[PDB]
Amino acid sequence: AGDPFVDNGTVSSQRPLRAVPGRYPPGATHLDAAVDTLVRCHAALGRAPSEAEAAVCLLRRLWGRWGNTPVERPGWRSYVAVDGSPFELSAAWNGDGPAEVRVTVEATADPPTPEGNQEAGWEYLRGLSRHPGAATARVLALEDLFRPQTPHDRCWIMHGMASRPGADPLFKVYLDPDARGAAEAPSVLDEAMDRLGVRAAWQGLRGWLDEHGGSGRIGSLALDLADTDDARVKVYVQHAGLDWADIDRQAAVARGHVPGAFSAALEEITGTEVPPHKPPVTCFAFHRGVGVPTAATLYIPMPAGVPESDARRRSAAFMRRSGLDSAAYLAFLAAATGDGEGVRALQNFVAYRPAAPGGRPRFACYVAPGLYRL
Ligand SMILES: CC(C)[C@H]1C(=O)N[C@H](CO)Cc2c[nH]c3cccc(c23)N1C
Ligand SMILES: CC(C)=CCSP(=O)(O)OP(=O)(O)O
Repeated sequence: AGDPFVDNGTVSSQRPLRAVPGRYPPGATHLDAAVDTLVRCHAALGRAPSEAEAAVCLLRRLWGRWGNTPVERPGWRSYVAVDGSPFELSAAWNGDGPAEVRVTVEATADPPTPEGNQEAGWEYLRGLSRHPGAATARVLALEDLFRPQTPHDRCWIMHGMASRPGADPLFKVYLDPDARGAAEAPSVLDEAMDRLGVRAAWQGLRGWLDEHGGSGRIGSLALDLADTDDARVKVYVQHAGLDWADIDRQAAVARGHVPGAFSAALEEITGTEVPPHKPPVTCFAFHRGVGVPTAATLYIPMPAGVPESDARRRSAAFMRRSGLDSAAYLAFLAAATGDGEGVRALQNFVAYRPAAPGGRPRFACYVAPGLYRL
């Protein structure tokens, strides 16, 4: 159970995790690092300082109980960031204008154990249920599926908080399809999609995938925790063993598909010379009452056999050619990592959704803070 391409779980001789020098002071907590990084990233994107301050207050309120753990000698290697930190920074560009800043976190127990962490992860949602801008009913209605009495050793649940320019924050949750083991994943997903009122579209997607190259591995079921028409159910499909043209064709089931956009993005960033260390992932979005996915967003891994500096160059160039603010992307990477030189592979994926008629191109980055050696 758990992601076969990256690692997470209890730290030990078999899963080592060592803090890098030159980042935060020796007694610093993950929350200290996250608050500072969040502020720096808002500045790098030219966002309002008052909005940064609000984002910090929100982070402390919702996650401070769990995130105030020492950076040095960690007991758990999280899934949320590629360096194993329990938080990850992200920026999202939806057409022109200031980017959204997002932080995604995991709540760990003291001391961190599968049972304790899973408890903390769902305790987080009880805290969130008290926040007026959050709608947690849809995820709490899934707790008996995703929170077994005995979690697996690599259990995870991730929580996102989005800081939006001139707007209220948005909250998101990412659930582990393997919560009850790999064998139970299909059943868990099926039941969850039933409960969320999107069976038709989900079963439709399942059928479609099986006739266009195979489903792959379901990486997460995620929910927008809002009671608006904009809220979606999201399923992440990890495309192990599929070529770029096939990933592109698989997206045709979703509204807004632009033939060739996904495969061009993959060629321009991941390349066609060496398989990437982990496969690309498509996020299919769903809405109750719609019989097909409403959108498909591609998560593009960095190229294998290519330096990180070149991976950043390719990503920035792709952004520009898409019309988006590549200067802001590079600045954000520097702020999030302290690695302006671009020598550390701290990106998770970059994400892309092409502009459909009447819409805007979208790009997003996801970057670990580089508190730990890779
Ligand atoms: C399950 C997806 C959301 C996920 C994924 O397939 N793999 C990541 C590790 O390679 C997990 C992950 C952690 N933080 C993320 C931020 C954006 C996308 C991610 C992730 N994946 C595409
Ligand atoms: C944080 C993880 C695990 C996947 C990220 S997808 P996302 O929530 O950034 O997607 P959107 O921001 O809704 O486009």
